[PDB]
Amino acid sequence: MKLAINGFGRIGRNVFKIAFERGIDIVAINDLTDPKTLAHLLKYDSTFGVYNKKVESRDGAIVVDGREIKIIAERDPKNLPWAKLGIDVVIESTGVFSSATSDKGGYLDHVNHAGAKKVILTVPAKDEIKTIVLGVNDHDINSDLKAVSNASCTTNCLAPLAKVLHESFGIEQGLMTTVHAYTNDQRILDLPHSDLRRARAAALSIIPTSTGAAKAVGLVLPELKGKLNGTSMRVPVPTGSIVDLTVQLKKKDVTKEEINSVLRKASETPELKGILGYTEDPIVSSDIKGNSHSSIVDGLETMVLENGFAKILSWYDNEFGYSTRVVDLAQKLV
Amino acid sequence: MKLAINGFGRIGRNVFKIAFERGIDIVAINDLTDPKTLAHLLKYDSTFGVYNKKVESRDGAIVVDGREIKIIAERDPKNLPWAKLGIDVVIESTGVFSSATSDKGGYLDHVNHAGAKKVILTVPAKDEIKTIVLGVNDHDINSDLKAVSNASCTTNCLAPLAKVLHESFGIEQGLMTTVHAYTNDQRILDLPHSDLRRARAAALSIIPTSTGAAKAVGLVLPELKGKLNGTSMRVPVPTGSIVDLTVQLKKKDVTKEEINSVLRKASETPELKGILGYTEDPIVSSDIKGNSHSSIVDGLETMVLENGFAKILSWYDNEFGYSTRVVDLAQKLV
Amino acid sequence: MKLAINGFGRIGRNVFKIAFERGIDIVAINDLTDPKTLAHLLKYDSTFGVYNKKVESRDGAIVVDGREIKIIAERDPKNLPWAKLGIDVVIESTGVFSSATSDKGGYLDHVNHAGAKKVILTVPAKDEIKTIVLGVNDHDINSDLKAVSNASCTTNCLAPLAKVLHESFGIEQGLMTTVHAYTNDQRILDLPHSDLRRARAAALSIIPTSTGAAKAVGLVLPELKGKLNGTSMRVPVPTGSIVDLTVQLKKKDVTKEEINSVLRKASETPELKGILGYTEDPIVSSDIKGNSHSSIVDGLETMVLENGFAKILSWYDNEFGYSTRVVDLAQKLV
Amino acid sequence: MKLAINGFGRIGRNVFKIAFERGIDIVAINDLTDPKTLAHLLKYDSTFGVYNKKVESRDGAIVVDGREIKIIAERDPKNLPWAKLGIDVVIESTGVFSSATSDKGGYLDHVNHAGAKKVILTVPAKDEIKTIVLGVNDHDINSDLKAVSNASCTTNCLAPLAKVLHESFGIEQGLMTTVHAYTNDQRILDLPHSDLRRARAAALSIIPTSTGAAKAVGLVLPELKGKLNGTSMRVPVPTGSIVDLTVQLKKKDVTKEEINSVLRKASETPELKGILGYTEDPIVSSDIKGNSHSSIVDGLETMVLENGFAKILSWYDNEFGYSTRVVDLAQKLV
Ligand SMILES: NC(=O)c1ccc[n+]([C@@H]2O[C@H](COP(=O)([O-])OP(=O)(O)OC[C@H]3O[C@@H](n4cnc5c(N)ncnc54)[C@H](O)[C@@H]3O)[C@@H](O)[C@H]2O)c1
Ligand SMILES: NC(=O)c1ccc[n+]([C@@H]2O[C@H](COP(=O)([O-])OP(=O)(O)OC[C@H]3O[C@@H](n4cnc5c(N)ncnc54)[C@H](O)[C@@H]3O)[C@@H](O)[C@H]2O)c1
Ligand SMILES: NC(=O)c1ccc[n+]([C@@H]2O[C@H](COP(=O)([O-])OP(=O)(O)OC[C@H]3O[C@@H](n4cnc5c(N)ncnc54)[C@H](O)[C@@H]3O)[C@@H](O)[C@H]2O)c1
Ligand SMILES: NC(=O)c1ccc[n+]([C@@H]2O[C@H](COP(=O)([O-])OP(=O)(O)OC[C@H]3O[C@@H](n4cnc5c(N)ncnc54)[C@H](O)[C@@H]3O)[C@@H](O)[C@H]2O)c1
Repeated sequence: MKLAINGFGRIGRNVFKIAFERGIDIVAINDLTDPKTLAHLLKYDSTFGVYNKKVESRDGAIVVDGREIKIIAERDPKNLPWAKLGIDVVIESTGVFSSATSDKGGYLDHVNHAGAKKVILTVPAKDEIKTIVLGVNDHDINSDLKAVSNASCTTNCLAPLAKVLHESFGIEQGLMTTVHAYTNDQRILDLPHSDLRRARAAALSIIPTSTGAAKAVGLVLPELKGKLNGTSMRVPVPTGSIVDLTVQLKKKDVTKEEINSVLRKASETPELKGILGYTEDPIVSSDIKGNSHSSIVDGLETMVLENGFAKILSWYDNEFGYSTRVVDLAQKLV
Repeated sequence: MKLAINGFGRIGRNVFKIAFERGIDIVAINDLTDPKTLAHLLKYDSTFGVYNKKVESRDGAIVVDGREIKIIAERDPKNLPWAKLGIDVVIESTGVFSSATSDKGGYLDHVNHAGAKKVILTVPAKDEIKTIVLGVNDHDINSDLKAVSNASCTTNCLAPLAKVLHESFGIEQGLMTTVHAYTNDQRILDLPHSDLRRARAAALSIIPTSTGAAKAVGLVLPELKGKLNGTSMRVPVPTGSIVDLTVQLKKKDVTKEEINSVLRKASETPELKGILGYTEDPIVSSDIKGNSHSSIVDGLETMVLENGFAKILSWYDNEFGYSTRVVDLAQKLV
Repeated sequence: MKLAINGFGRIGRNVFKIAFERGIDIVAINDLTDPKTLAHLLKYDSTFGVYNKKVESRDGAIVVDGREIKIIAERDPKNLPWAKLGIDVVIESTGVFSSATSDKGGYLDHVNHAGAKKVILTVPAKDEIKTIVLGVNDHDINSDLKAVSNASCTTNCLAPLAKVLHESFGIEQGLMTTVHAYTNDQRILDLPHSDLRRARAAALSIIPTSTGAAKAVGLVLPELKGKLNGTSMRVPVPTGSIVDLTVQLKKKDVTKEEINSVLRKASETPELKGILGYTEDPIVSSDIKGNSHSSIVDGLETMVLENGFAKILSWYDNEFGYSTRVVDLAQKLV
Repeated sequence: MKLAINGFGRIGRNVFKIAFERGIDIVAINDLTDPKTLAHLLKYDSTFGVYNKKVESRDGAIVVDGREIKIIAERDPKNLPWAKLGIDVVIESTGVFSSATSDKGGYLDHVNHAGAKKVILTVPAKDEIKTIVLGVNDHDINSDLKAVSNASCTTNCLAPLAKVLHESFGIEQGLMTTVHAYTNDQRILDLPHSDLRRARAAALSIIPTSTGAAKAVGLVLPELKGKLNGTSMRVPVPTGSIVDLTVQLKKKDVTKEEINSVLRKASETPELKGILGYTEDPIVSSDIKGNSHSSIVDGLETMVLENGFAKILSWYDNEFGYSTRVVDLAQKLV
């Protein structure tokens, strides 16, 4: 498989490392800067530490353990040399091309003009697109796909959890909060942003912001369309997040132990192993940094009242779990 | 009225500043250190800034704008000279005397052998104590009371919210999470703690921890006994917290606009003004720092799914709002 | 006088507040966004708190306590209507126009094409310009000036300190470090930046970065040209910084007491009162937040070895002290 | 070698992990808590991640990858069973026994009454003690030593650096600052502390604090006695620190490149390899997290003004580099 990455940022760089480790042929990276900057950011990661490979930069390329990866600095995805380079899958991780096509550009440009076979959009699309969450609607992948969204980090945490709860107990409806690490969409100090909350100094506050992630479960689990909604609180941690899901279940005599038992068992099945995890250790968000699961249920936190009213907490490394899924998905598309 | 403060910490010092500004006669402070240290901590507050008063220290006292306050350093409260000093109300804000008595003392030592007329415990009691949340069960205050708890900051945020929702719509059940500033009960870096989550570096992680604050709503709103529970997430901000309440209401056609409507109305009443606030500004936690309200509904976040299943978010400065309540309560007691 | 602000950022908004309080006629603000965003950022400051004034927005204006300030969104400073509006002084605080002229624009555009009388550049110029540091070279202010740099925050801390030490003891040479709050020039998480140090997650690390602030002392104190250099360390605080100055003095038997005595005396002189402060309180960076001085000597930190080898530490709020100087300077120009 | 650790904290646990990897027999840990808490802290580290070994707790013991280690909970070190357990070297890392003896115990209790053969004090002694900095005064180690201090993390950074500079160029005098991670000696929010600056919320400020680390260089390099002094600034990072050394050298025509060349060359010698490191990458503090060097010169930062007046910066993980030296020292003592 020949991979290209468009947007060598937090997701782009984690995807790179995970894919490189698997022996995938990463042919080219496109961003808006020079090879020296990209090589330096790849080598030294504030969140995850020092990359253990030999990293160099050259004219038009970075070199990783002797493997040379082409660097492009092309703002307009229509202009990318993907056919020339024989690109099988483009990872679209710039954050700025979440419509199919546009005046400034769109994710379908990678396939329709630039000549790549396939594109994975690393964010929910603003329009209609095949959306996959691994462990949830894997079956929806076929060989003829040209464009797929891997949804959001939060949907990837929430959808597997909701799938198991719905299949076991039935969800009538649910509301959620993600208490969520800050990201590069936010601001270091107060500065203009179209979202007036995200305008605010990110390491100084708990910052409410809207999320479509709970509604988006309906795209991958149609039975739950219209049944889930929620909100997000951006807090001052650099990575690591937690979904806090409050559900009304159809099983009106459901207990804490029954909920934890089905979640534990589900995490051990071949369909969800490595995707849904379960723990009973009293951990904190730092403990999940670099964890490849989409969703790790904190069993100690499960809380149940009468009549199927329940709260489930599930951890995820919003960068690393999600990036592993993007690579998992790339390999399945081929 | 003569006030003494036992434990001149985050709560003790805020209570001091609020009471002093009202002209209350603050007779003495007891802690475990010298007057120079207490004067310095009073003068320079990392969270709220420099105290705009002349602060002096001397042998056995501090002086604030020419008013002398005695400093005591007695670890066992049974030994405190409250009768001799004529103390009407002792504020018990050490964090270590949350039982009535023990082989190392308790909050009743203040009103039994030490001889103060009354004690406010600035935390829920580990045993049973008369518990008051202003704006909610003011009627329970009578001149015969000796010992009262002002409950927790979180209960002070939640209970007024619950009161209004219950009176307007009826509350079937609800679950909550507080996304909560770190406190001095936590650890700067990983260090032993009886709570293995609170053992962890407080500025580095989202840290789940149990809370009795939702169940405690039942102490002050007896109709809601058994109907609420929840959890806490401690996050890296030094003050400012938010209650995220997910509630099943009895009014099945309730809308978000209706919910915001009754909360906004309640905020303007004489019973709840100064206690329950309401905003529709897209604020963040740093904006509620130093706000004296117990509970500030974030109107933009209100959300209803189907059939009375609703989500409501409310801000509180866990130090400052709560400390104002402690002073308000002391004044009501006499 | 009629003031305009170009770039309503950290400096721009603080300059606004300080100027407004002085009754200065702030005619217009230019930035890159709408009035609602600008009003919201003025009202709610993560660093400094809630602006206690009635702040409103309308089409092409914000209103503060009933006073209307025009809002413009014009990227090219050549196109600004300063002549039409009668602007006496423009504050150039976008950070992107530090050359007099350029293809994209420069600070002189405000006067030569846009028709304002005078411009203050809120940063060192990349070219030759009149550079003023109040308390250091005030006499260089003449009524015919069209363009002036107020230098940097760090030069404003360092220059008055160097002036006093040089006048009293003589500086042979000096090296310095500023331990400095992060700024909007930095990144919330690792992201491309022309400076590979400033590319890194700003709240996560100590970040060395170059500074010309010590060389720049030579612009306002010619006797110290070529005599000072230094470096910066950006650290995870949102404002508040400290100069750490290590100097070789000409007085070879100079003592800590003598150094502190001249600094304390200088801080009480008409020339430097409100510019250079001196303290002997054991404070930390939070305590200088919102302080209007350019430089506050930490007297307890003064350290002297043999032969005039001395170390002096001086605090500054890099936003607020500097912003106060910008407004002082505006008033001196007219 | 039989090792015991007294004080299983940040240093004690890092020492444990390093020693464990080397096959050192860790016989016993003493602290003030139970085995579950110590096992939990060992397994989950907020700073360094999840420990990749099976960790279990039982009565009076923990087990690490099948190796059993005794857990003791004895406050007074004179009562420790070191003779009975055959302890060769005790690591004294509680932070509360920095005097040889007192009415509450001291470091010599380990070797006098408790009956260990040797004790390493992981801090400068408050009284006189044989002090070793590896890479500097190794020759001072002999078989007759009963009690030694490994000095401080800052002395371990500064001393190897000063050694090379003095050998190559001669040091006349020097002054330094360490910009330094917070530690458990500090406070999460403002709280009493005998050091009024260390009393202040650790993650909210730059906090000046005194240090004997530069003067202590004279203990391990007698030619530099009385020639160095310095101060510390505690800043909001959990680990990772940097020494900023301003030094007057004897070679008056020395250049930045010359300084860097001797430092680079010294870092490759058998005496200093693994102790003194050298880089020319534009790194930040997060990048030295988990680095085992005592001192890593930041070559890009090296600066020379005139006449041998120079500035050198060197990184250190104050926890991990120092803890590696402690283990190195333990092995050299036997
Ligand atoms: N960070 C997370 O936790 C996370 C998780 C899941 C999904 N996502 C999604 O992934 C996407 C990227 O997120 P991120 O956090 O990596 O962002 P980021 O800001 O760290 O990286 C974006 C990168 O794309 C580059 N870029 C911008 N415009 C470009 C263009 N026109 N052409 C080429 N390169 C361009 C930027 O220089 C930058 O390197 C976003 O859509 C985000 O919503 C993020
Ligand atoms: N911080 C908050 O947000 C908050 C809010 C509501 C209630 N509370 C409660 O208020 C109490 C105090 O909390 P805090 O955050 O101010 O704690 P803190 O640790 O900041 O202050 C405790 C103070 O009491 C002193 N002290 C300890 N033992 C003492 C003794 N035996 N005699 C006299 N003084 C002693 C300490 O020296 C310290 O000054 C706790 O019960 C806490 O749960 C805290
Ligand atoms: N923040 C400090 O500590 C500090 C201290 C002294 C000097 N300065 C200097 O002041 C300047 C501003 O710094 P800041 O920290 O306020 O930056 P900031 O990023 O907070 O503000 C910059 C503002 O200018 C606006 N802007 C950008 N391009 C523009 C354009 N073409 N036209 C109109 N507006 C535009 C941005 O939207 C933003 O609102 C910089 O030159 C900086 O070096 C900063
Ligand atoms: N953290 C650093 O960067 C660093 C670097 C070099 C040296 N040091 C020194 O190492 C020592 C330990 O520092 P730390 O940061 O690990 O401290 P820490 O507070 O993390 O750990 C101290 C441990 O000792 C335990 N303890 C306290 N009193 C005890 C007693 N009487 N008996 C048994 N155990 C007791 C505590 O429970 C705790 O687990 C200090 O002397 C410190 O100055 C620290």
